[PDB]
Amino acid sequence: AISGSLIERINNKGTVTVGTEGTYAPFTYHDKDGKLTGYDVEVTRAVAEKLGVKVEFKETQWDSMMAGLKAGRFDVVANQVGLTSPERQATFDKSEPYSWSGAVLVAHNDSNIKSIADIKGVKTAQSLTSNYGEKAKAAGAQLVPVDGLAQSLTLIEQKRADATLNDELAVLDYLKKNPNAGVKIVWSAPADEKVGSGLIVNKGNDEAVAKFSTAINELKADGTLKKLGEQFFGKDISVQ
Repeated sequence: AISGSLIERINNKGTVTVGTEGTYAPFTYHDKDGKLTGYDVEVTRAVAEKLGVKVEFKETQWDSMMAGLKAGRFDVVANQVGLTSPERQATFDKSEPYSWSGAVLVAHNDSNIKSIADIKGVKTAQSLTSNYGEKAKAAGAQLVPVDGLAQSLTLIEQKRADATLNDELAVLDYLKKNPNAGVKIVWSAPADEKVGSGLIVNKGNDEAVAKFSTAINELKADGTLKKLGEQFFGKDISVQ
């Protein structure tokens, strides 16, 4: 490509592009002054400094994200992604994880929905191509497409959908901000089966992955991930 390979740009101190939503607190969002921040964004900035590269974030709709990575929209995705499908496993590589977390199911207060087993045939608001959307599909839910978590919760609040799967920490963050929303966590995925999210690249970039993982390991060792997890979640979620 016109850009040179990713490892060339890492080793030669060029520019790396990163896909992220910018609409998913506390991972990747804009603060009250319009600054792009969130755990994944700040981790990525710290990685870029360790590698001596310029970083540019390409804000992207979730349902365009992994397609975008595959089509060259950006070099890397930083957006709470693990290789959670056989397809992702066949197509992409993931750095050392920077965080571990897992899913929960949200329903309206006073719902009869108690489990991922209870969503067959139920209106379940999701981004279609997320791990959550694909799992809702596998569970036999009737999916209602949306642009992510905040809109899915709007639908449940308004009784326009009945459930959603999403990340525990994103849901808890939302409930801190919206403490009488009318929704609740009704089910949790197993705490010992968390997903490790890392920087995602196309296969064929092994050396670049090693550089990302080395940086992430140093940010763990020097306490940066602990600090950033404190800031965004109130706990360090980088170890497992």
